Amino acid sequence: TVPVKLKPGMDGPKVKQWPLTEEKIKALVEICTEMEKEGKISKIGPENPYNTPVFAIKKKDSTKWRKLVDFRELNKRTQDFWEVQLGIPHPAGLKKKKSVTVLDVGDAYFSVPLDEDFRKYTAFTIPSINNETPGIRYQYNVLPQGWKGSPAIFQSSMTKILEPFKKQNPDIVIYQYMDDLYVGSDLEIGQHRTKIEELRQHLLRWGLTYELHPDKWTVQPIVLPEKDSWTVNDIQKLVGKLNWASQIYPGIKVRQLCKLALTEVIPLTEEAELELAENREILKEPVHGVYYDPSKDLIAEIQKQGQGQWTYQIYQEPFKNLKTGKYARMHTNDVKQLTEAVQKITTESIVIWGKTPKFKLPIQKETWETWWTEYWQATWIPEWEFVNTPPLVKLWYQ
Amino acid sequence: PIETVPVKLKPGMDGPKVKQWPLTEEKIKALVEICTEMEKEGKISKIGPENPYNTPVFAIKKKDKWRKLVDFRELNKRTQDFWEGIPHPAGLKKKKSVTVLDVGDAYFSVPLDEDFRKYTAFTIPIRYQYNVLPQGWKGSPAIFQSSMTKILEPFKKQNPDIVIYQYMDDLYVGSDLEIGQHRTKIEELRQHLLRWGLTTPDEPPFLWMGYELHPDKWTVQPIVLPEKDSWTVNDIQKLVGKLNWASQIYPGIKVRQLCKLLRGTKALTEVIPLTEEAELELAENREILKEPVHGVYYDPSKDLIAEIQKQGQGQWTYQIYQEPFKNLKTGKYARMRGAHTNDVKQLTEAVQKITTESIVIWGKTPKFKLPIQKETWETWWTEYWQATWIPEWEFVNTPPLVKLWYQLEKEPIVGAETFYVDGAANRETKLGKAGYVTNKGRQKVVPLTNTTNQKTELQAIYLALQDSGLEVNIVTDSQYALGIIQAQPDKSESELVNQIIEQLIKKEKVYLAWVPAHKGIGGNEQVDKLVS
Repeated sequence: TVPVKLKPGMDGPKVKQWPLTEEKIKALVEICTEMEKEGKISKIGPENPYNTPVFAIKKKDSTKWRKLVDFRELNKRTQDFWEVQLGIPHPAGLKKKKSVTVLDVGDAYFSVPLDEDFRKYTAFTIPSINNETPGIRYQYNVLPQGWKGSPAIFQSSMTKILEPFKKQNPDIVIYQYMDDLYVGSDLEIGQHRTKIEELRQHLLRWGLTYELHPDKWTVQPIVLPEKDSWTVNDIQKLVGKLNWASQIYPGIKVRQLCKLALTEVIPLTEEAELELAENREILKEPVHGVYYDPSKDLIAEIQKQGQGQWTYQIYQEPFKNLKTGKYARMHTNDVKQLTEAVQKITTESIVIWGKTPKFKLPIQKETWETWWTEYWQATWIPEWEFVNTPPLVKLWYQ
Repeated sequence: PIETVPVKLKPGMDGPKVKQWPLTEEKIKALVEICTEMEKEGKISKIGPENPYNTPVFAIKKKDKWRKLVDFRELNKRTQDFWEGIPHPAGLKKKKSVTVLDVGDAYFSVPLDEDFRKYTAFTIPIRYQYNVLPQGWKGSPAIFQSSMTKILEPFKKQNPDIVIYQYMDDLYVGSDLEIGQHRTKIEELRQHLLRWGLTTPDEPPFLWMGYELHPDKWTVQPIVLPEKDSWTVNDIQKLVGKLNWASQIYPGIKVRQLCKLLRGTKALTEVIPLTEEAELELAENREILKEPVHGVYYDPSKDLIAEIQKQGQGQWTYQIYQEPFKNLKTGKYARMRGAHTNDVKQLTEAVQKITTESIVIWGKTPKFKLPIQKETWETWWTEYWQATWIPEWEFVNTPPLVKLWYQLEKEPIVGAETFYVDGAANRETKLGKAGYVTNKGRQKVVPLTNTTNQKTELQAIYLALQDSGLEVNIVTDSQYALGIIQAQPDKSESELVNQIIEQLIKKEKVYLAWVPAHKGIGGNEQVDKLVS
């Protein structure tokens, strides 16, 4: 074992658990008791005041629940223990692969136990309906899944197992995150899927255990209407949109356009025509003067388009965005759409810059806290803050 | 013979120590009499004089005769934190045989940490020491509950059929077995309880956690307080707890001021003054608290069916049931922001609250019977900017109903007198004026008091809306006014906003658009010179 530490003057997380559904608790009891039967967790009394929430989910179509522990507070508190071990360099080639397959490797941590003095911090309670029984509180004896240090301890151990693989097929890029293994290969999908099987066999041989396509990923530009005969309202709306665009693309001039009924058309003036066309060309080009500063976290802002479509902006500072894209799925449920959208944003973010950004969700916090776990299939959990202001950005983007 | 749960202090603390304000001999005799028998019971031991701490003891009649009490107010400030909802009557399944057993002061049966006993001395102005849980330590309930769980686990294991609850001193045991059988099984339970040193002292009604259990119904024993011109302070520290507990049973209880008046105060010699305002609030709260609740036992084989009704202006109902005319639980909901809202959004928030409460109580989300028409809900959910969901539900027809009063058009209207508005405000003397500019040029600038920028932006729209016909177009340079208006609200603290709402109700085709500020767009230039 190796020591585990906290940022000085930081206490263990004390975050109360939100209520759970009857089937969820019924299955969670089975999972947790089976775990204790195999020595994975040990029950505790009231001397441990810490607690982190739990919720059992279903990752895939397989009919078997699996539990998640929101270690957002524990990861934040134990952020210092990451600085002792940095994964340098992060693979920049995954961004270019033709196929990246995500293989769950959470089960690896079950064999490497934790440093004892930190066991107390990983505690959770599986609450009972109507608060009849007080609630069985356990502690993690083996390493957690979502804990920041969970792969940090296993990094050296695992990379030993990967040594043959990186030895014999360099073009594969294998990169890991809190629970997941991303394997990339810019090959034909036929043999990409072939080496996926061999990697699975290699992993299980030494005791461990939609498709994702970065190349097809594209940056959606912003377009401007060009109706054959616009009317006075159209120019007003177009100007109102464009003057916002200067905060992104500085090379924008509209002084001709604003040169000025709204039942009729107003034919555009020629100098306005040329200037506007020049601006249209400028807008339809790759964003400029933007890069990544790894010293600051990343912000993901989602805005709803209200017809079974969504748009998002991924930025590190305001008015300067790294990745822009839309999420669409054609009358269905609504919370499911954000949850799928949040998951797809975070998968892309993990691939491209290797960390989950902070979300600014378009939903009341009360609403999210009830039905976010119903439709989440992912081991990780991103930090989110809630937005209660409708801007013009939603109309601006699409 | 029962394992002691380890307990430690909060870090960087070496208390407690408070000089007990010396008592008098008549009561001291009572303290001695209690102490001798308490010791011979192996409960409290006369420590060695090397222990340096002390805490006060008072004598209470236990009625409104010199019952022992030790004030652990300063002791609680150093204890390590421990894990600390309430079981609602609505969540008790039917059980044809029911009994409620009370533990005979079981806190005097679960040992306290022998290593922590140094911090709970007991002087009679003869230092003593607790070895079992204190009778008033806020840390005691947690360890008591834990010990009860650990001792009950085997008996529960060997009997899966029975269901056993325990909150403070009651052991709600229920089973479907016959009474002739159930008494024998409960006798087994009592003997097993005695095995671990617990003592059990020694009927259509049953009093369980303050809920009166009945053959097919449940109710709350009416909860009332002692009344006096001035109340004993320590009892006030009790009555706050009783009111707190009643808050879960019956809403509309706030004692925050009463709690502050206690918390600031730390003495008993002076007769503690009580405010008239908070006292009257307590009295009026109690008057409302005179209401007998009801309900019936939940049967999981039948689905919950809730229903919300719109009383008026931010008052709703929370009727929950599984059969007609048998309320499982009834509640009411009111506005939370109190500033800007709309009825459909209020309905969504009410559904959210009901779902949260239902998952808490029974665990399965219900089938709401909302009143709103489906077309209206679909339109609002497809057009509103944020994300909202309602679980499976059906409309129910009632004379009052919820609808969006008005809509803001999505296409500027042919012939409609497009009306331009603008607004600005100053700071030294609130010298900002408002008005509107129109296609034909009609306008009016009427001086305004308490001129505020957001206020002015609002005022610009209303000035034009008052002198506008049916079909209107309004171009505003405020994103804020547009945002407030286009949220389709129905209640706001502003009679200005409400006046706009009542005005816009009359209009038939109203269309709003926005412009950038401090730019020449061929409109407001007529009164661009308004302020500068």
